[PDB]
Amino acid sequence: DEFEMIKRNTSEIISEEELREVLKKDEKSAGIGFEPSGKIHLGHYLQIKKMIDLQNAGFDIIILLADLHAYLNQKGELDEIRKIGDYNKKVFEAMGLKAKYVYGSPFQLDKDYTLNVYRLALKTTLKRARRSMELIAREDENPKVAEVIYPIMQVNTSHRLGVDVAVGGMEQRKIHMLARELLPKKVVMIHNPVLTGLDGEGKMSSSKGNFIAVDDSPEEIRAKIKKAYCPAGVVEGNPIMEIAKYFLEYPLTIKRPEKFGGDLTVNSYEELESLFKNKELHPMDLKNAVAEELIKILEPIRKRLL
Amino acid sequence: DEFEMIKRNTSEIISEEELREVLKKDEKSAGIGFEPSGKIHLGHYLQIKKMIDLQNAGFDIIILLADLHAYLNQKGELDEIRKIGDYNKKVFEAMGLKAKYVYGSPFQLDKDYTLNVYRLALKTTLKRARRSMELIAREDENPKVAEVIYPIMQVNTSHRLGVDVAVGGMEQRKIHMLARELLPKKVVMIHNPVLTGLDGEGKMSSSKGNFIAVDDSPEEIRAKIKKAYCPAGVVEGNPIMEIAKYFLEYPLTIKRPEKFGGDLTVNSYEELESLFKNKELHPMDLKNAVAEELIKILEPIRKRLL
Ligand SMILES: N[C@@H](Cc1ccc(C(=O)c2ccccc2)cc1)C(=O)O
Ligand SMILES: N[C@@H](Cc1ccc(C(=O)c2ccccc2)cc1)C(=O)O
Repeated sequence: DEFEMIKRNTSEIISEEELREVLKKDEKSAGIGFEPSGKIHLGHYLQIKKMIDLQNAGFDIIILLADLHAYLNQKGELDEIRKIGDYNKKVFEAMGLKAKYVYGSPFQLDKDYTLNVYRLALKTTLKRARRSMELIAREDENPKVAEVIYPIMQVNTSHRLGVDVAVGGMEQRKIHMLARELLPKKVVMIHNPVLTGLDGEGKMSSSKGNFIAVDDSPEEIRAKIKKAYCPAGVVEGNPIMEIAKYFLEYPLTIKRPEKFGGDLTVNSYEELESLFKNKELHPMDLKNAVAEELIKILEPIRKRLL
Repeated sequence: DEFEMIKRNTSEIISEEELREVLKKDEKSAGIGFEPSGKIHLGHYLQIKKMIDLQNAGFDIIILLADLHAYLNQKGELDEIRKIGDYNKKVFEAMGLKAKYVYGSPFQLDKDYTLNVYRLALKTTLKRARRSMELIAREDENPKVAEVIYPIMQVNTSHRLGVDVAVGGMEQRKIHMLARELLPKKVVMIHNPVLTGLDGEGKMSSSKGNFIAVDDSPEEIRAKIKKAYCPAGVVEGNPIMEIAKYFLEYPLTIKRPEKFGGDLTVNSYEELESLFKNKELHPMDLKNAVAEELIKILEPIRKRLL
């Protein structure tokens, strides 16, 4: 159905009941926000892919190019941030996402919007605010006041934009729980899993350089996956297995030499999971297959950006 | 001279050099802000008296009825706060202060003013911000985000108002130091001492009920001073001695029975300080004299409010 179609590959939906009530409505909107990023990676793609699922399910899509938030989170100057946001819009369009793209500053600095921010600041403890920025705040030995304004700003935007569904990675859940409590109208939160970095040490990040950009070249992709963390029989924290699960189409024909078993055909990721977990599928073979399928996947996108 | 006239009874002037440069200018402005208070006490009077000193010295006076700050500091709703601010203006006018009175919200919610607040939030650490609100923040077991917005708001207002001199109690110095660092144009800070409460346990405060309101009745004043902390020979932390120092005119004729030494005439507070410190002047006699002089002082003000 549509519900499960949307539920597929998500970490959680804050209230599947509320989401069912939403699917009944004729006009429904889903929204996601991104601090403009210099490089758009699989992490972003995973989420845009999810926005497309919702769109296919009749949701109007709202993409917030969060320039003010990025400004508050030390990403630089607004106009500079604004141009990177511009580029992101194109990469998002290149991914096949037809939607309403809006910057945050045009309305996030409005007289009333601000009074609402201060109203929320009166009900948001500093400890609660600091906690929600743990996975989002730019690393800083001397946390700025801006760090705690950021979360309440995100909450006021959810109010302003008035979407039925808000999508984001699991790292956004605390700011989302905060909004669930502070806001009068409860919005459904769809949380996407956070991909692991290629080296498997942490989560995939634009600043940690452990990602695969959607416009990376075929050679770059092959080289990135080749060096990627991928222990035989290990699925948890295996970035390569995550890519197979979140981006690959099945049945998947893992091509390999007869000398090693010959071409293998997997009808589902779960099946691939078994084969790899039971060490019947070798890392090098998993990689070559993921790398080639991924390249095909991203090609259309890279072509458009070029 | 004018300098010392302004320096009289102040705790500190952040840069007496800068203050001298200011006195040379033809047009100079001095400003002070108050979170609207239900009762205006000696603490406020001390500061308005100081604003008048500056006014007599050719300064244009700006009085900020800080409704937004009070809102941020949990004083209630803006309109309610706005009406108490209205009443304060009259009490201030009743004190003989002719000046420009402005609320903060009319300009503190402006698009650019807000972006400037966020700019400042990017250079103000949370620890630095928390520290400046130690003597100002409303008591709260769960510090709100609003607490740290307050200080940067005060700093942006100093920028906006563009006064040459900013006046306030010593409890405001950390927020003032913060402004000295963050702002491009350095404004002179004149800090007034903080009066001790009548019970001598803490500082005089509108919420601690240890103050003398300028419109208190003669009977109320007499009764408040009678019960006031005032150890014989002790000057430090003696609220009664502070009142004699900051509000009384000299020579001061301390009236008392011949049975106890008869009427005494002191030509200066310093002299009074000696007499009291050397236990030659009794607390009860100090009180009766301060109480009667204070009543005369405030009378004009109380009459006008009635
Ligand atoms: N916090 C996200 C960026 C972000 C997400 C969401 C928001 C919203 O307030 C929003 C957008 C769309 C719908 C509802 C709410 C602003 C900014 C990040 O770390 O990149
Ligand atoms: N913090 C003060 C109130 C306050 C003082 C000063 C200000 C200003 O920003 C200001 C006013 C006038 C001039 C310069 C600066 C705002 C609010 C209090 O505890 O009551």
